Amino acid sequence: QQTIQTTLLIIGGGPGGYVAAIRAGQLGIPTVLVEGQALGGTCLNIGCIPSKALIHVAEQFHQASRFTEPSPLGISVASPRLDIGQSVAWKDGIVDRLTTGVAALLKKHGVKVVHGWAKVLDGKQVEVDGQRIQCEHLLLATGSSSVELPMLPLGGPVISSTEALAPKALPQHLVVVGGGYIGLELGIAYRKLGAQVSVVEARERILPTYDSELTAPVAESLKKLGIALHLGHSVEGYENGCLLANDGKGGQLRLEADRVLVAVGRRPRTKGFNLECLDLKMNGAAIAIDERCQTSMHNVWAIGDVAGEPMLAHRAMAQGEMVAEIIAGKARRFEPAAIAAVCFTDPEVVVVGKTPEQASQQGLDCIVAQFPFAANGRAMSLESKSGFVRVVARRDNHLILGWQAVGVAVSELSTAFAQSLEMGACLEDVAGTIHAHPTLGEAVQEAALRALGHALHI
Amino acid sequence: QQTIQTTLLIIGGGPGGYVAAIRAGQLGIPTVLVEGQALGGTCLNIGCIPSKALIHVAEQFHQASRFTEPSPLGISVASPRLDIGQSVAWKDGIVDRLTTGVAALLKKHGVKVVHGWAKVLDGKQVEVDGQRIQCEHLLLATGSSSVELPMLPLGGPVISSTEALAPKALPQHLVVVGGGYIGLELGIAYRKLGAQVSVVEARERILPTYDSELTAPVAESLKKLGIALHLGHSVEGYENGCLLANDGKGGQLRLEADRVLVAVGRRPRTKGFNLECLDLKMNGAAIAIDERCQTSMHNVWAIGDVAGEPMLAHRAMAQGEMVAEIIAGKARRFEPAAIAAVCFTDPEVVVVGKTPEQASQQGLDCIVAQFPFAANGRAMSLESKSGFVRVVARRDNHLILGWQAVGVAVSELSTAFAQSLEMGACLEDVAGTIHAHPTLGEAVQEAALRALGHALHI
Ligand SMILES: Cc1cc2nc3c(=O)[nH]c(=O)nc-3n(C[C@@H](O)[C@H](O)[C@H](O)COP(=O)(O)OP(=O)(O)OC[C@H]3O[C@@H](n4cnc5c(N)ncnc54)[C@H](O)[C@@H]3O)c2cc1C
Ligand SMILES: Cc1cc2nc3c(=O)[nH]c(=O)nc-3n(C[C@@H](O)[C@H](O)[C@H](O)COP(=O)(O)OP(=O)(O)OC[C@H]3O[C@@H](n4cnc5c(N)ncnc54)[C@H](O)[C@@H]3O)c2cc1C
Ligand SMILES: NC(=O)c1ccc[n+]([C@@H]2O[C@H](COP(=O)([O-])OP(=O)(O)OC[C@H]3O[C@@H](n4cnc5c(N)ncnc54)[C@H](O)[C@@H]3O)[C@@H](O)[C@H]2O)c1
Ligand SMILES: NC(=O)c1ccc[n+]([C@@H]2O[C@H](COP(=O)([O-])OP(=O)(O)OC[C@H]3O[C@@H](n4cnc5c(N)ncnc54)[C@H](O)[C@@H]3O)[C@@H](O)[C@H]2O)c1
Repeated sequence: QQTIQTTLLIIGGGPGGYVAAIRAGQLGIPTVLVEGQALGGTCLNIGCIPSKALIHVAEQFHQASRFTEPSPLGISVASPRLDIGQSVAWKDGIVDRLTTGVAALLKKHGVKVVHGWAKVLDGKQVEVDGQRIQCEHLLLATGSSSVELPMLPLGGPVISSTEALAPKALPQHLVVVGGGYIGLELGIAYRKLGAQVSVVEARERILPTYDSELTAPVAESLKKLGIALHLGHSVEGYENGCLLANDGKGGQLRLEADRVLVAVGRRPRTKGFNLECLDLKMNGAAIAIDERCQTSMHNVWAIGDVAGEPMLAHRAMAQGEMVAEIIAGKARRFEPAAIAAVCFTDPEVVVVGKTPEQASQQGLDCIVAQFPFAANGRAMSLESKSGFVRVVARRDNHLILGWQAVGVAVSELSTAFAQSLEMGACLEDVAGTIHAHPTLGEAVQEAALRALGHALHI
Repeated sequence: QQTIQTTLLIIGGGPGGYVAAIRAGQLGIPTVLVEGQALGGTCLNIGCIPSKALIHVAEQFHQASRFTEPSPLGISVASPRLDIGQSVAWKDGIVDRLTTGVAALLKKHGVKVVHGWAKVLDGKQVEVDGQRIQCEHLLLATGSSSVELPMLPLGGPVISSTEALAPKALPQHLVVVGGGYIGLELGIAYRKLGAQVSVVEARERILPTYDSELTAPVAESLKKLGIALHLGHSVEGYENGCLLANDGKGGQLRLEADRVLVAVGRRPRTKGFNLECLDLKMNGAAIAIDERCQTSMHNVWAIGDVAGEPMLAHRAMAQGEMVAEIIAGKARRFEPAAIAAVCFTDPEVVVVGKTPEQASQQGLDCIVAQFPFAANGRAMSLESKSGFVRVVARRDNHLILGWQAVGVAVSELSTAFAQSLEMGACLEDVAGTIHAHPTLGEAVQEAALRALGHALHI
């Protein structure tokens, strides 16, 4: 079998990879992508789309479940049933349509996609199931993997995200080790589907990265939903039919769980393929990269999760397309104004830009203003799930530094938050924009009116 | 009873009125508001909040109704029941909380609110149930009323928006004369609640203000939903238990309906109170106003629906606050970049800024690009209801002139569309902003990438 020889070789075919490919095919750089498993990556096959699609079928099961009890809406139904086989078959069709479509556009722009795992040989060649492949620029987009707990190997009963996104039956009591977006999005969805759920988390609170003002609405819904919340506890074992966790000094807890879901973090995928043969500078578990996504070895490039830093899909998609353009001549440098973060928890949290905390750390004097959804008509049409919108701005020129929001159907305000920040808006431009009634985004205009000293509905 | 004497007198206590009040109380102008009926106006009591809240309970009844038939989601329920008394009681609580809150803020900023109808005496005094009231600036915010059909007086069986927002029972077959947002939002909601529905409309198509590219998704859902659509027909009568409509030359149609809902338009409220005693220039059925919302009689001001022009709440709210600031000294002029329009139809249409049509009329050369939701992951998690996002930009400097979108849960993209337009964004700034995955607003970044020549998922 003979040498394939290209200009751009990309290791990995998830978000970062297939968009570095598609734009390099588009820009006309000879490109080849290696992909061990299936295209789209973690996002399309066992992340992004299958989680948000399970969350949706969990929401529709929950909403027809509440109508067995009296509601102020006057709707009543008997016998809500969920046999998750079909929920999963549904989920799988969607993943299918989307991987298919990524092949189509990779064919369309003509990049050669070779399957099998790639063992690196040097910063120029690679061996994929026998055939060597050489290139001028190597782009690594190997991704990330889930951290395993030493006394709690995955296997059967201990599943990770990947298997939680794939039941053939649902648990009687599921325990969730880790109270970050993966644990919470999955825990809430397991509870609405009908399983009992407890979240065990080793810090003060759920979503410990985020302040308590913001995170507090989510906590209250888990507590409303019947999801126990053993904070301050760390997990030490699972004595066959029972889980044991301890709180630091001396606390107990024997939770009889028959499914545990470790969702304790994500590590850069740097091992198992010969990355170690190369002189690459590191940043903990991840490859160090400069603002041009290049490693310490010249024509080697890293993007997405392997570069650690914020581990999200749109970050990878946006580093891929930028690398592609730099190799093709265009002068670029990844300095976004912010990378929007969204958690599809009930309620949803959205953080885009600086939090108050962060603004203080960097030594800024801030106007921080908030407008709640209980004073919002749209929110009330929607049975609310109260939270608020918060704005953070420079007290001297009102240049907005960040945006955070908590509430029902808030995820789509992120588009607005990100673009206002990409443009360099001040509170004034946001406040002085007519926002349409009745929408949840009226709260964004009012949270900016309040910072300025003149809100109308609070 | 004695002369109340103020600086600013406001006739009408709906959106335009109570925000002209609240900001004039805030700015400290002696202010009094007259209000015949109840605060908040048409929006809060018989428009905005009660329609969107009935649409929501119709959505929850429909979604638990579909689960009697097989779904790919695997959820099943028996016996969906809706006795609308409770849906309406629910609706009424929300309207209640919101009117209450408007009183609170009007008390808080100390404006005197006097009830009863006001008969104008001159452009300075008014008589409200006996007591005269004088002032320096008169602001009229009398609103709008629904056009009645001459051979079809309202009464019983012929209801208008106001009574459709208030059943004690639902119709067996409801016919809807008018296929604009009121008729369609209400028709779809009557159908999901379980009533049979036909829309009769005198033009080529549903939402005749809007182009067929955009409006076509809605049409297809009405047709999917079982809502008959007699376009080209005009209504001539209702022979007690049957409706008759004709199509222009000679066509028939005898629809046996036992409820008809005329939703044939909205007229400025200029009559019934002595507005006619004043020298005001007109613009058809509405008061003519300049960019400072002032009438042809100096310290007389008009806002909202009485000024006709686009008949929407956020327009009124934003004219109110601007008048208040002009009277208090600040130099202003209402020239928004656009007034966002939203229809809570299934699917939702959102138009913000220039349509292609409009851009051609004004003689502009345009890039018009579109990105659909079938190529969008978020849309698929959501069972889609496919439509697209469209962008319109100047072919010479890519300055964005407008934004339109059709689809499920699209209403919240309006915040983004409006602010990007208020800032003067070009396609580039939108496209070069990291949008979060998986959201419906990824379609907004891609529709801008496509206009530029380089989209990634289409
Ligand atoms: C449950 C879950 C939910 C998530 N939800 C969200 C979300 O909603 N939004 C968000 O932004 N982020 C979310 N993420 C983020 C996460 O999906 C990443 O952001 C995204 O997958 C990163 O893409 P990447 O470029 O690093 O590659 P990955 O998708 O990790 O894929 C890299 C690919 O490289 C392949 N590979 C690696 N080495 C080789 C080799 N040497 N040879 C051949 N093939 C190889 C792998 O098989 C893999 O498919 C989620 C993650 C999880 C697990
Ligand atoms: C069913 C329906 C749905 C709607 N939905 C939307 C929507 O979702 N979004 C949107 O933007 N628009 C919507 N509208 C728009 C519409 O509500 C107007 O935009 C809004 O109500 C306009 O406010 P306004 O200032 O003109 O006053 P109005 O709300 O019309 O109220 C004016 C007030 O003046 C009072 N009044 C008049 N004359 C006197 C007098 N001489 N003395 C004392 N009192 C008097 C009246 O009693 C009235 O309450 C909807 C309308 C309807 C009917
Ligand atoms: N790991 C990284 O370097 C990194 C970087 C950026 C973003 N992230 C995000 O993290 C995701 C993977 O995990 P996550 O969503 O849970 O986030 P995470 O890594 O922030 O959270 C893991 C949670 O588990 C908790 N925990 C640890 N050990 C525990 C134990 N033994 N018992 C109980 N609780 C324990 C931790 O305090 C933490 O709250 C990735 O998809 C990515 O989006 C990770
Ligand atoms: N009337 C105005 O000057 C004006 C201005 C701006 C916006 N609007 C909006 O219109 C709303 C009120 O009505 P709408 O939503 O139906 O909008 P609309 O006034 O645009 O639509 C009324 C519809 O009924 C149709 N029609 C007229 N007579 C008919 C008949 N006899 N038989 C069958 N069809 C007939 C018309 O073609 C039209 O499509 C207001 O709340 C406002 O938001 C009105």
